[PDB]
Amino acid sequence: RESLVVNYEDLAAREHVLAYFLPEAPAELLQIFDEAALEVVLAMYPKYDRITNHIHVRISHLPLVEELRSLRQLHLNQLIRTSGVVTSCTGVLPQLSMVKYNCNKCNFVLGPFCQSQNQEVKPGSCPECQSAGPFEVNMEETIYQNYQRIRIQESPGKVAAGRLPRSKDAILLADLVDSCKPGDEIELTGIYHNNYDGSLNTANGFPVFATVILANHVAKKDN
DNA sequence: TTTTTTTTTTTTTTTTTTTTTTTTTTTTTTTTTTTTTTTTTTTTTTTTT
Ligand SMILES: [Zn+2]
Repeated sequence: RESLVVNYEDLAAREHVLAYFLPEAPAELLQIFDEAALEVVLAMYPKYDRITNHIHVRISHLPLVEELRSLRQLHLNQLIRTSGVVTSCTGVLPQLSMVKYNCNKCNFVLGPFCQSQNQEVKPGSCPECQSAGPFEVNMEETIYQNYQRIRIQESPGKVAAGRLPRSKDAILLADLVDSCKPGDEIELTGIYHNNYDGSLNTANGFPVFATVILANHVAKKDN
């Protein structure tokens, strides 16, 4: 299952310093948690390392829940809990995860590069023939991960008298995909994320930033 | 006219500079085209007393 759900209540109990740090810097703290859990699991099941070589630490019951309309730039790069209704949901897409390239000048397979969520990986030279020239994804030696983009609006009951429901895009990755269906009311925990390529720099108008939530944890509220 | 020292002076290169020649080289935007909606202007089947 490659997914380890850690409650926040008991993490704030046992180790409150981490629980203070985690909302402020969730990317790094979550990377640390993932690697620590991975090696704990390898200690417990040494054979298990052939399976997925990565443990996803999900975090539950994060105390303070901000609703979709109250999200601000104060919340940028922070772990938030919202709640809403899934309105749209792409199919599971295959996203480059550890991507190998072909130098199509000498056919050398450029070594595995980690694909981050906020920047297109582009190699420099190839290490053999030193061509800056064109590369192509080697799709046989690349590994991918499941990617899904959902849209979540505010619950219509939770919307005030004269006001429209606001919606956000969230990104489900690799173990979270297909956990939501349109019309589901979910509790979404994730990083309120700004900095990938969403900035209206293209003279279309104001220099505003589009925002997404890197989902960390999805709780479906139903039977 | 036999012996003998300066003299080049042609041949090896080497330096060595100055000049001309050689070698190298994808990415990123934009745009047309196609296929869609969508409000509006008709126009073609519906029925009555
Ligand atoms: Zn090459």
